[PDB]
Amino acid sequence: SVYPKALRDEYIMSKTLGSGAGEVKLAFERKTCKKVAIKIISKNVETEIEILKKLNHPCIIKIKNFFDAEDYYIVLELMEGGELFDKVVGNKRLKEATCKLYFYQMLLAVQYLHENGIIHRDLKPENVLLSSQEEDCLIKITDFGHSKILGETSLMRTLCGTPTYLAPEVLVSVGTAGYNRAVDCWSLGVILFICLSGYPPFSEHRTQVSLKDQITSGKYNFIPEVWAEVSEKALDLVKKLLVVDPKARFTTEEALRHPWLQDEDMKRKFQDLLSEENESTALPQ
Amino acid sequence: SVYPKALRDEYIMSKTLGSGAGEVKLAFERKTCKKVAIKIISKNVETEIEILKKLNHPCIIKIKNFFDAEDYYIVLELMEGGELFDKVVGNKRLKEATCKLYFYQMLLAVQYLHENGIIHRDLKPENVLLSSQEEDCLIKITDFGHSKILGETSLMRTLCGTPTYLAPEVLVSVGTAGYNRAVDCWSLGVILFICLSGYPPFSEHRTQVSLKDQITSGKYNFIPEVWAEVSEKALDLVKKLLVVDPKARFTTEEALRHPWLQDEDMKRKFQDLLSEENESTALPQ
Ligand SMILES: C/C(=N\NC(=N)N)c1ccc(NC(=O)c2cc3cccc([N+](=O)[O-])c3[nH]2)cc1
Ligand SMILES: C/C(=N\NC(=N)N)c1ccc(NC(=O)c2cc3cccc([N+](=O)[O-])c3[nH]2)cc1
Ligand SMILES: [Mg+2]
Ligand SMILES: [Mg+2]
Repeated sequence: SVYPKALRDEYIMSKTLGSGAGEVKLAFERKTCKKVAIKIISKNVETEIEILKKLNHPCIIKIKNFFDAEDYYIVLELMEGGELFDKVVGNKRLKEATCKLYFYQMLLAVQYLHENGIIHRDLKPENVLLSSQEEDCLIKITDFGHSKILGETSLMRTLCGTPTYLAPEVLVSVGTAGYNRAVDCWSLGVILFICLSGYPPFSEHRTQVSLKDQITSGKYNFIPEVWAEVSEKALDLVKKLLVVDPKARFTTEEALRHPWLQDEDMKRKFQDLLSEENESTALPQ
Repeated sequence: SVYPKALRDEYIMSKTLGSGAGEVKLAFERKTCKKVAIKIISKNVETEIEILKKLNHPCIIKIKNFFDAEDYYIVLELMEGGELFDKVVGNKRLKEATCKLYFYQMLLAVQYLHENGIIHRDLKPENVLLSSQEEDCLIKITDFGHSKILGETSLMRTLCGTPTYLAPEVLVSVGTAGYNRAVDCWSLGVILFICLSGYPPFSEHRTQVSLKDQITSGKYNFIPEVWAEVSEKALDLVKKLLVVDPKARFTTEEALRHPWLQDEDMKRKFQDLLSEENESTALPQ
């Protein structure tokens, strides 16, 4: 095949940066001669695009352009650090400090999603991009292919009338409705676990308990020797996110107020990284 | 206000037949001089229309025309018998035979919906229309405003991968997923109860138990004197439909195989009514 003409008109395509199940290419925008990343999706991408066009957060990827052709082409800012996945694969592990910097940003991103009525639903190291190859860098969450937009539910509409003809299971669902965002907090819990320890909390490696039973019981694989070097505060947060009951699970707000994230140096590094990214116009006064 | 010009072009509007929360008018189609009903909905109606345009069953209302103007206008076949509601209101009750004829048709309709991946979600006497003012008549289910189209779920897509990062509540939901159609079977249960007895199974009339607790416990209001005259087979079916566990609840197939509906005279009256409705072209042989 060839790249679509409208893409070629605006961009020169270059080397592969990565591969999804999917592919990411380096490209140069002709107008500016600056590097961009182009995600190719083989044929609800257009509504993922609409979601991402309306979100404005430094820790969420921004769409620069979009082409709907033989395949989809999504142009975004280059994230030269690549995926978080590559930093944690093969039992590699990040310093606890670097974990905290990254995780803080993930929480800010996800908090902003949930405030804006969006649930991501596929948070994982593959979908966290690093702005640079330096350890202290900005991260951005990507891939909104599984995301969902919260709004008025069928349930809410049902509850407006009298339940003369309404099934008991609908009434029972009221106790737990409206906590779908908590699935993101679980995933974040799993991400943090992996970042701090270099291994997954739930996996079929050297165990006879099924992955499903591990997850539904909440019984993560704790190896103390790996964790000895990790703070108690870090592990405490992990434990409040990997809570099986979604109504009891920490929200992003609760996580951000956790002792582990009350870290003024970390928050300085983040603010410094932000201003560094920014290329501001002159301002009055 | 005035009726839209495109409606006026094709139809002469006449008297009110009824009122929703909503209104139904008598109209005459100019081309044929024949009577039609026009439902007015003050401003997902257009997709309700698309659902009803693709369904083809004698016990489901057919759309003849549609106008999307200041309000929505939906043209359909006249159902001169009106709503089932009016036959059961004020503790009026139908002969058990008439209940069976009507209910059989409701089951056929709902069975056809569920076969076609549609759940109605608002089955009630108000949404059952009678073709004539005779007791032995055809019925049609109407009002697909709350309906939902079944198809590949997010759940199914989630289960295709590995649940490394997946929340326990999603895995727990697998046990009960795919039974949303059972809400229609519950409602049918409530409709049948009302038809046979002339009173609602669950209501706040002369009780201290909340409507919600009545429904979730499945503890319907049984008044034996009202029921003495009703068969045991009729009440048995009622009980298999008003089953609180949606996985145990009778499906439309199970209901149709129930002893109460193994009634050859009833099924003859229905077939006779069908052929009577029909105005067939000549056929080879
Ligand atoms: C929106 C989206 N996917 N949406 C979807 N699959 N439905 C999406 C998914 C992944 C990305 N990934 C990248 O931009 C991305 C991956 C990568 C790896 C090494 C190096 C770079 N880089 O930019 O230098 C990379 N960028 C970008 C967008
Ligand atoms: C599709 C629909 N509603 N959809 C919605 N509200 N979202 C809908 C709702 C109700 C009806 N009702 C009738 O056609 C209808 C009600 C009625 C009462 C006395 C007499 C007649 N009649 O036709 O002689 C009646 N027809 C027809 C359509
Ligand atoms: Mg994905
Ligand atoms: Mg309705």
